[PDB]
Amino acid sequence: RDWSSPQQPFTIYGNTHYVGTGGISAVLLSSPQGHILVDGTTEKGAQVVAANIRAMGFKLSDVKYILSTHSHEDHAGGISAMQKLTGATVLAGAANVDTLRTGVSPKSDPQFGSLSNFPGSAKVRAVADGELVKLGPLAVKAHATPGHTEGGITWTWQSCEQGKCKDVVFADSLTAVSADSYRFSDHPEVVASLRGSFEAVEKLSCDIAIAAHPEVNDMWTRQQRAAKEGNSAYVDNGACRAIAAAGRKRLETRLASEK
Ligand SMILES: C[C@@H]1[C@H]([C@H](C(=O)O)[C@@H](C)O)N=C(C(=O)O)[C@H]1S[C@@H]1CN[C@H](C(=O)N(C)C)C1
Ligand code: NA
Ligand code: NA
Ligand code: NA
Ligand code: NA
Ligand code: NA
Ligand code: NA
Ligand code: NA
Ligand code: NA
Ligand code: NA
Ligand code: NA
Ligand SMILES: [Zn+2]
Ligand SMILES: [Zn+2]
Repeated sequence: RDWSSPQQPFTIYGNTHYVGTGGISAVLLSSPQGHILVDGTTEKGAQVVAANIRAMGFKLSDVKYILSTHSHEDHAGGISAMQKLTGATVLAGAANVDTLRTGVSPKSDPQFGSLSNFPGSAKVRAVADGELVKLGPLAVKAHATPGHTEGGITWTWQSCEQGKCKDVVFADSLTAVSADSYRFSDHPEVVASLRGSFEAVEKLSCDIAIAAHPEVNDMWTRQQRAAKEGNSAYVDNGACRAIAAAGRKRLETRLASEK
């Protein structure tokens, strides 16, 4: 379950399909009028993602949007390649747009000094908090969830099976991690951002959460359960509350260690 590892794709619920690697989530939200891809994994992982979308029966050329959670190599490293293979437009939080274009995270990132650059993407555009991304019958809402990066977005939609619908959340990372030289206690905008994001995420309507690092919401344990119990295994309307609580815990542990 390395970041670039192959992973057989699978449907989580309705038109929501996992197409990521063994280590990094990516989701295809499908329709007859074309598809939305959330995240690209790594540069090497783009070849996995692309094969996975085809394995689920879909054409790359029908992927119209690529939505970015945030602009680090593990989630975004494959976006450029995917953008070239699909022709899609890439959508991201305002403050991450320049990072996706260049593949270089800025000094405001707590991990600056320890991040690896990744390929820059074409066709990157900003979305605002609350904004809807529409494609045919698809409707995906952007929620600003800054802190791990300034432009982090958590994306939400509804998927249905014969009219039984669930609220699905692709949860951006909420983790306070840094370079050795970085003190969170000196950076109030990042701390405030993280706290506001924990609050936003724990309030989301959230039947199925797919975390950017899938194991954050126990994806693989859930998939193993689904073999027997079906896709109810992915459903847990407390999962966004749990991702938020873990984020909060990680930040409070860190602030205490900095005293
Ligand atoms: C530092 C991490 C990782 C990246 C990394 O491993 O370098 C970094 C670029 O940000 N990505 C991260 C993120 O939260 O998006 C964070 S924490 C994440 C949650 N549990 C994962 C883990 O512990 N693994 C060994 C896979 C990593
Ligand atoms: Na694969
Ligand atoms: Na489908
Ligand atoms: Na994993
Ligand atoms: Na590109
Ligand atoms: Na974003
Ligand atoms: Na950024
Ligand atoms: Na661009
Ligand atoms: Na961080
Ligand atoms: Na259930
Ligand atoms: Na978390
Ligand atoms: Zn990251
Ligand atoms: Zn990550």
